[PDB]
Amino acid sequence: TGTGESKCPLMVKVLDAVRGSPAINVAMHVFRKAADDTWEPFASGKTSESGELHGLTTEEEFVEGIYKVEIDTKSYWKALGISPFHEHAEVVFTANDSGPRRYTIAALLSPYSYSTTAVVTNP
Amino acid sequence: SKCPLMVKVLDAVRGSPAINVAMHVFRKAADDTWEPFASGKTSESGELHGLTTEEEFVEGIYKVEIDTKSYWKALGISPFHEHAEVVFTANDSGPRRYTIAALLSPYSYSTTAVVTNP
Amino acid sequence: KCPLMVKVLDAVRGSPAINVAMHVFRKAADDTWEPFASGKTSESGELHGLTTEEEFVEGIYKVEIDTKSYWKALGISPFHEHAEVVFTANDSGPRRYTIAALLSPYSYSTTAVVTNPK
Amino acid sequence: KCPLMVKVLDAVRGSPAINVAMHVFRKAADDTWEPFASGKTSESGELHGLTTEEEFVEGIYKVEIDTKSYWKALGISPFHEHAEVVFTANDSGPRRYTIAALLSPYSYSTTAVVTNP
Amino acid sequence: KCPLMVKVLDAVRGSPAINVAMHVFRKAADDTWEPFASGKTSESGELHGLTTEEEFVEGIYKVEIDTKSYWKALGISPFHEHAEVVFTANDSGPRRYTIAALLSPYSYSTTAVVTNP
Amino acid sequence: SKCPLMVKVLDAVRGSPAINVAMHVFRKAADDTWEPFASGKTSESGELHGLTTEEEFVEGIYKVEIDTKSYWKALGISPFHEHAEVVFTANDSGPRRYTIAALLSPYSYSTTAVVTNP
Amino acid sequence: KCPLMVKVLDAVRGSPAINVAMHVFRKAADDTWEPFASGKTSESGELHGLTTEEEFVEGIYKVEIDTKSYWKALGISPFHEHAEVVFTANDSGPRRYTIAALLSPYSYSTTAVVTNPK
Amino acid sequence: TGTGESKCPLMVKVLDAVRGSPAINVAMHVFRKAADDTWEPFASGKTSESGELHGLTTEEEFVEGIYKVEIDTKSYWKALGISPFHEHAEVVFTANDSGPRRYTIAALLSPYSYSTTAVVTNP
Repeated sequence: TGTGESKCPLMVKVLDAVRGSPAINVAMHVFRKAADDTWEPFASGKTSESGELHGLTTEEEFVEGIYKVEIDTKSYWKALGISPFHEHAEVVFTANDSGPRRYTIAALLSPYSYSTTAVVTNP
Repeated sequence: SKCPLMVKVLDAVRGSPAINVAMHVFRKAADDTWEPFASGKTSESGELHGLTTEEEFVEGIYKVEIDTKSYWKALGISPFHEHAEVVFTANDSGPRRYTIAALLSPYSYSTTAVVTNP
Repeated sequence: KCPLMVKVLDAVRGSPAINVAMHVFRKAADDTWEPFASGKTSESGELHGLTTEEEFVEGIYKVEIDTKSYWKALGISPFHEHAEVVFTANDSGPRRYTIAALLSPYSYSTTAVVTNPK
Repeated sequence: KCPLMVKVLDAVRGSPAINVAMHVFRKAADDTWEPFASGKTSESGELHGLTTEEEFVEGIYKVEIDTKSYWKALGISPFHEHAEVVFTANDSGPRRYTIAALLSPYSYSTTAVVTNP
Repeated sequence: KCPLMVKVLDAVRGSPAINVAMHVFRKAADDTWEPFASGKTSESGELHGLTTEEEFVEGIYKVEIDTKSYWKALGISPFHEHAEVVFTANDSGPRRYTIAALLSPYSYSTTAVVTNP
Repeated sequence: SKCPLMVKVLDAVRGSPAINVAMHVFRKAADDTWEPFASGKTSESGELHGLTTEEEFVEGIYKVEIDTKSYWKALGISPFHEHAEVVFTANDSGPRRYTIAALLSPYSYSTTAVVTNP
Repeated sequence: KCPLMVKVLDAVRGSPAINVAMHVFRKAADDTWEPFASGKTSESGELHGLTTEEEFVEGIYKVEIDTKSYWKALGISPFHEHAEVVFTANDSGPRRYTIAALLSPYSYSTTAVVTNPK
Repeated sequence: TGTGESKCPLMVKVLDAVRGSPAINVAMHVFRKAADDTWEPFASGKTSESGELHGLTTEEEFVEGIYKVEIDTKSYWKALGISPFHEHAEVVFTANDSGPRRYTIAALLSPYSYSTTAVVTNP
């Protein structure tokens, strides 16, 4: 724990609906809406063997703000030889607000359909 | 026909309707068993129109079974689910129009409903 | 013919998401998002023909659905700021795209049906 | 090793669905549904320790999720009577199954994640 | 000074009842309900500035609260069609009336606080 | 009698059932007019049994007008409300048992409904 | 004769509050609370005969309803930890005590129905 | 602003259902649950001319804990010359948790009945 590494107050889990297994090595970039309305690169990384992303931020760097989770669905499908639909699966939301909170972004991937859900815990 | 019940099956892999999918509609009897109500395959549109009439679709518990296994297996894909089952109490508060959407992938399905008040 | 059709549905009430705002944008040469078309969803959650077969050209399109405002108007504070659908249209030639959106306060699903015209 | 796991989520609330009744059924030789297990989802909407690798055998399994009891307690009249997951388990060696169910009053989605131990 | 004030609360969520339509009427000599005020509650679930001590005259008033739409918009099926508050106002001189409402899908409570200016 | 519509009236000031309260039950007509349905006065238990029968109490929008003004003035008290109104849609999804409770105070009142599935 | 009845209701479902635990106590001379009754509500949501006219003596009584576990077991995060009704019973001759509680996650209402015995 | 005095993150509004006016100068005592499950005195203030309570705590002292709000309904009705049912009306809850929040406690009094409500804000 320091300045945005290892704590787990935000986890992204990506699944493959076609294969019925976790979506591994999916590129994704977490952004943060700056006062000048533009997106500041917050976190960068790929999904593990479990199809998850751990310790993206600390309970100190993950402050109140608008976040963009850009999941690279296209490169996942194109690597499997599939011509999909979306350029990327995007998730835009306001974080913590009431107080420090835990977030899980689940994304169910099909080439021509994506399903995104948020699950909130009470820390 | 009056289309008071509509079933639309879609393929989430192809990004097009799921064609020639076997689906059987049933109705729960007094002895808690399933009585054969309807039978039909999905058209070019991936829809099933003319399932039942306005008066034949009486109040009861309906079972819409979509044979997903046969659909995926006839493409060379061994799927997870044997089928997809939609069980719901119909009309209940008088006659209503039902729209059932099914979005399939080998290891996942999603069923939705839209109830119209005529 | 309607080359782009957008349907929005409410998973909570089981009905079309009426009067939802969708702002369509096309990726310009300088990689900026240029306003293409804006509109509200009908009583059927259908955004009937936003564009012509000629206006809707080859390019990366962004369909931004304001779900936050749909939910907030209904007394619900949703998770998402909006729903995004970013795709590449008319790459291989003219095509008929049908975007289906399914909304719940903390979950959304966007599915597509692409077809060869006529 | 936990061969069967069931997760239930609330798409409206954005939280696990708690105390939802799930009843597992194995298919018999005479095409009838024999019971297997019963359970209300944990605070995590999870249902761990349902079966054992020895108890989990070659057959067609049914998973009944009482979505109706869930929505009705919340003051909501849902569309579905329940949600049904019907699948053949361990037809080609023992495997680890995770059944995920995403619920909304008038819509539900079910996905399966299979991994070899 | 604000003569007529309406407050509406959500007993289920524990927060003000926002975007709740209310229409106020006044009984006419011909026993017909004449329009008086019409406004959808704000973030605070409160409704002020509906009248002036001058416009708010003698007669029987009706405060029709559209609780049904409020609950239906949440996907909740309520019991009541609405909530009526029928009362005689300013009979013995002008009075300051606060009309509070507490809503639950199958229950509503309405209380009144009268102040002498 | 069958008791598909019950009305219990309680005194929050006295902690006793509201005895001799006048109540008039109405039913909405096709012309949006309130047609008289039943008219009784609360018992020693503050209740009203024998208002209607399961078959007579058909689907529709019902109005239960509770004469609180008569009740509080008979005690010397100056009440706020002219009455306590209860407007609801009865049956719809088959015959249902209804129990309308009313807690009375000079300047407050609360209605609660207990719907049972027979 | 039933000298103590506890009726618990659900203002969200409009049904009796099923399987609510309530513990009754009687304040001792040292102001400590002695156990009197404990039982979870039935399908009726009512809790009759928690005592006899003999056991139920003069004193300050505490009816504690576990509203938190009721709501959390339904999947709702409520406001209050519990709901406590405290009162002096049979102080001026034995009476018939009826404690009613109406439950909403962030609100509760309690009433008293004191009747002369037999 | 100090150690639980002037900020406004907790109010107690008490109404009279008999008179139809705010229940004026009613006794009410706020407590906080200690580690040994004992009730420690926190605030003792009577309802104003508006039947409200202000000057109870700061955002500083009002910390994650269980709070007991005891309304003396018995003394209010007896002062009026009525023999009420309830010994008191008690509100027991957990405050802040996620983040520091504003809590309004509404109370409606009748000699043999009481209705209590909670209104929680965004901070």
